[PDB]
Amino acid sequence: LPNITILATGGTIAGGGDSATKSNYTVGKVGVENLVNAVPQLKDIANVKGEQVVNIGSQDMNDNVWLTLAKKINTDCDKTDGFVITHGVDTMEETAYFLDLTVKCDKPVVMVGAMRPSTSMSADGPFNLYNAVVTAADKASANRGVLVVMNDTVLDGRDVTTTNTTDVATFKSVNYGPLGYIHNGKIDYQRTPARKHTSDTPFDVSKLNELPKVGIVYNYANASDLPAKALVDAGYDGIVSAGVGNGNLYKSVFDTLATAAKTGTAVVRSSRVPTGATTQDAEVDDAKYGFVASGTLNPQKARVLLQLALTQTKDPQQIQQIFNQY
Amino acid sequence: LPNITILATGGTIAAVPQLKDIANVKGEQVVNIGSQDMNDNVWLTLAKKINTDCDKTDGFVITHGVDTMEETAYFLDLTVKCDKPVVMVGAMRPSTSMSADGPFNLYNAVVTAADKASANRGVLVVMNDTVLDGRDVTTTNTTDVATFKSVNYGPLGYIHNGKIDYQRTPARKHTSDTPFDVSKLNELPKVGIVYNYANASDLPAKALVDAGYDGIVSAGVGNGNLYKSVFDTLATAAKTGTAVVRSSRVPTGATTQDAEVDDAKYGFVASGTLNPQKARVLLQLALTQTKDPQQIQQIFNQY
Amino acid sequence: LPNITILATGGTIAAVPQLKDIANVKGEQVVNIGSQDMNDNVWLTLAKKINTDCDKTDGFVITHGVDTMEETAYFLDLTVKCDKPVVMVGAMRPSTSMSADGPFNLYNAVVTAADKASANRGVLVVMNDTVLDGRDVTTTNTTDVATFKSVNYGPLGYIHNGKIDYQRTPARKHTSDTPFDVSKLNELPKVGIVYNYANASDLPAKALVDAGYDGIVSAGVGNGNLYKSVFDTLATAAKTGTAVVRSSRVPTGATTQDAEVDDAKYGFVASGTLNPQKARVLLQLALTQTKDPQQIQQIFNQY
Amino acid sequence: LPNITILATGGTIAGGGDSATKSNYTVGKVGVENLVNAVPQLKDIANVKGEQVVNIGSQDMNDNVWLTLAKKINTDCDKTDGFVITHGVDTMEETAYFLDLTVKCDKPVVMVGAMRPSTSMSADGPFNLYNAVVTAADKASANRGVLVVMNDTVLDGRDVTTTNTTDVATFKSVNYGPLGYIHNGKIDYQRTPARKHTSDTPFDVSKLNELPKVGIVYNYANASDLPAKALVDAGYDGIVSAGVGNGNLYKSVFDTLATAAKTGTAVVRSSRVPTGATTQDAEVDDAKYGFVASGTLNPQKARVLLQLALTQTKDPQQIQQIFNQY
Repeated sequence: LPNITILATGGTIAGGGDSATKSNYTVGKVGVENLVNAVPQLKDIANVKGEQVVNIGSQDMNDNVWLTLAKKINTDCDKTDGFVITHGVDTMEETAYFLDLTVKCDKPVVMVGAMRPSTSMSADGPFNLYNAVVTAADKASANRGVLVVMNDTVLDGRDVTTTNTTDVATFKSVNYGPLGYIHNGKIDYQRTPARKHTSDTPFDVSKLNELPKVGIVYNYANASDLPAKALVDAGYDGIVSAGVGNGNLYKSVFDTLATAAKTGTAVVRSSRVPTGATTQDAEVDDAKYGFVASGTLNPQKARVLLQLALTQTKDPQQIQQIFNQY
Repeated sequence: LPNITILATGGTIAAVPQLKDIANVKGEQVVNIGSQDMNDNVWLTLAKKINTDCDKTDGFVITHGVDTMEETAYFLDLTVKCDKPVVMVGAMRPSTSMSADGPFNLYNAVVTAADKASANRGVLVVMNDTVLDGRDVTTTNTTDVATFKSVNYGPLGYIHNGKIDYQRTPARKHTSDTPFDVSKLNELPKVGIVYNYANASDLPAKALVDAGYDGIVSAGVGNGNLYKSVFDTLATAAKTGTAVVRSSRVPTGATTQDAEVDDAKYGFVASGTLNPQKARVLLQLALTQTKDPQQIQQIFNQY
Repeated sequence: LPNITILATGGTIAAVPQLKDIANVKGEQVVNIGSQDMNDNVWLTLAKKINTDCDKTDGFVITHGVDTMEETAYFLDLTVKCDKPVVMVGAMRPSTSMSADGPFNLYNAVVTAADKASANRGVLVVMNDTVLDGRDVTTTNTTDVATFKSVNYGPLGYIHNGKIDYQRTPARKHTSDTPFDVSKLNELPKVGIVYNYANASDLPAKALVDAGYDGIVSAGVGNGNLYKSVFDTLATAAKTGTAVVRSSRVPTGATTQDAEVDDAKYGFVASGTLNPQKARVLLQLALTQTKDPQQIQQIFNQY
Repeated sequence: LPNITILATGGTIAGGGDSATKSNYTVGKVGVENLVNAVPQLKDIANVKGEQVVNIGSQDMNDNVWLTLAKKINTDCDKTDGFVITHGVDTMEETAYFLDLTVKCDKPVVMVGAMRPSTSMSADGPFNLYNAVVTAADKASANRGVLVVMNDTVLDGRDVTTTNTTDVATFKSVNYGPLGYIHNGKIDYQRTPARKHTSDTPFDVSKLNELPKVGIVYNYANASDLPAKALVDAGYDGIVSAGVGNGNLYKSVFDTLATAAKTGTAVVRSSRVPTGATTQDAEVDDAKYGFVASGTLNPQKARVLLQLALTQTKDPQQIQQIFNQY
């Protein structure tokens, strides 16, 4: 049986409320030990080692937790046969992407969470964590880059997102689909992400103690420029626009982002729109303004790629080619 | 044959000879913007031009860019007092394109503006052979012609062969059943939207608090949750006399109460199924009436 | 606290102490089959046991296998004359499984059977935190817990924290608004379903015509279309005195009239949004009343 | 510019009604020439050659049309740089699969159709056919097996199905997702089907003038055994069950299929259910009855695989291993 290391970070899978019925819960109160002992059947498929790295809600996920996970997975690679990372639902898609571009362990790296707290009736966390371990233990999971395993389904870190606020089935690769389905502890793998991941990326976080500063700004009718401006006045290395439709920007937001791209801030056009690419060649001259199209990356994911891009180049056209390959 | 007025706003759709088959088709250009530049002033014009010109026509069609169609449909849904069909339409493909979608969309928007059954269902969006309510409807894909969907409660009816089988009607109060009277107003309260993600900056939310914004809507993570910095700045703003509504960047499901955020403790308002841009619509109009978190939340539970 | 009766039928769900929090929970085993063996007789029992025991309780919950839940919900939807909540529930995972779905499903089915707002919405299916109408609801995935969806018109409301925000109600006539009275009947007309695909055999459709089947439903291709052999055999059957309803194997959208099939020329009935198994439900009950293609089609347009 | 051969078979893209508005149309009336000249912009991306192979509605698709297409594509492979196949919507998913297992031309083979007739307002066929040609002309489309190109989206022949009866967006790979998206005549390919296709399959139709006889039977409440029986009395080589839920069968259907599997008929359990696998190890003992699980193949697609399986073996366990690899 293979050696599997769980790195716990908290989330709802390690979450707790005074009632199994009521929807009221808090997170950061429940240790990995508890999670493992709530899933006894684990000892049938793996030798499980729990380390707590942090205990937080993922709404509170941040750069320094990201650096710590990659360095740790990179460091501990050859002392285990795979990792599961227990994590909150809320920014799971952001952390899966970041580790997808930064881990050089091509052994299975599998994120799992849960939507209902550990205390609640028909809690999803147990079967979810079991299925994370199957996937982390399956030799076929290797070289697929970093994975999210939720609701019997193996999702790639790049395309996976949360679709619903409350649904146990919220996790979906809404653009290119899942990689495989888990039935009875086996997986029929039918897809692997083509975009470059893990040991095929030039991104090395082994020495960074910081990440470039990149903010997200939202677009809508009568959008204030004050958020765009506040980020510029702080001298931000990059900004991502959550554009409307095909990555389009309200007049006021557009002019402030035009200016900043010329004083050398990286500006990436993404979209608030849940599926589909922010394309080049539509209503925006990218090459004129020194803007980069996000493609299928939603704003929070374009942030991750851009922070990582900014550590190699501040050049608009090389940052475009990074958003075309990763 | 019905008298249907087309209000043009611009967008990806701006000649369909078969309209004469179904209606007397009179048409006025209100403005000609891309809908990414849609603003409160266009909104107040549309609200008034429809409230005034209601007795004059049997129904309305509003050609609109696709980008902010869901913000304008819901605004008109809460401000319009005409319970004759009001139908918004756009197109994903240009009029100069192979298989442009715009022609059939306009046709089916006029079928829908002319159907007596379409009355009293609130402001509607007709795209891709589908009648959608102005509240739940949003754009799900950056380029697909089938982008427009009621992703929480689903569509009101399908249009086939210029006929509608209507199996649903929105329960949330719309049009003449709302206290939002916009006929005297020449500006709406200033409402911002801020985005949550990992290591979220508090500078967007601070900038808005510094301008004396009436309202701020959080595009939270998951179930409306806030990064700590933003939670700190907004917790402060909710008693500065800035109204704070928690919504989600997640494109379906409700931002609920009774989760991880004690809303009464901060004077925060859960948006329900209102995504952020839609939440700003209701939050703006709520603030023409009250700044009471308790009473703002009562309006999020009724419209 | 409401008096809620649970009718057990078997399935993947057949001890939730928190039920006492919300209702007086009395429970009777009507039958214990897997729902793949669901039949007309179970259906007539359920219809009668609910029509009789209506005055006796404040609402109903029916534990059912997931496989044929959408056929039984729609049958009960057209036959039940109790306009008190009737709520069907099952589970995708066994009760002996990690994270079994069944416990919370039953809980939320009793929340829904006990909500006064749930009255007069027809027979409901409550799965995965969601209230779905018996007509539009179907299973979309062989193993996912989120399988049950109203794929054409969407759900009636979401259940959160034992509360329902109901934003929709089915317009198609249900329960006491239908002429289907099943209280005297001990069998339903024999209706078959045949499948269309490439090089489709006419032998299924022929076998059914040879038994003197009252009705045959085509799982057509695309918009209800038929392979030539099946079209020939069914064109014949529609004037043999076998009623023929065109539905689709395609899991969403309506089988429309005015497409490629002249329905009046053959005496065929377009199913609308009724998938084949649901179409058999309505076709069976239509034939307790008429064999008139014109009048059968009128019932497909109303229920 | 590359040499692209269109093989026309009819369908709605070659369909016609007396009114652009009304939904009334017939098919089999309009020639390939017409379709090409309605898309002038084609000459910008390819040298287009039209051959009419048949003019029928795809509701009328059959074995002999299937054999003719494969033999033809196989034969004419090295006399062109790619094929588009214009086809009806209704059984497009059945023909795409069949050619996916039978063409040994690893040059792009791309099926296209349309939902609105050629005569109708905002007809989809023109842009659809243009996008079929982009895809057929794109070197990256080679070795992806046979494709369906519909509504700006490149779908694999194995997983692609029609989801809606009337919607221009009906074509979807509802299980594993699309392969790529088409914007402005370019494709970002992010996936390739893992299941074995084209020149990796043992299936050779180069000499067959017939295909084994395989029927589909539907399951539902109070399901008649008479359709199952009629297929047996005709001595059918195989039967596919459109089961309920996880590929389950009503009592009466089950017993007749149990009998036939023992007199040597191949019986495959599929599902009427639109997405998800008919799994082994659920409520049915497959190995006991000599039944094969379909996996993700819907009934019409399991038919295609089974007809092709029956031409190599009548053995239940080898037919299972074929449904596990193809």
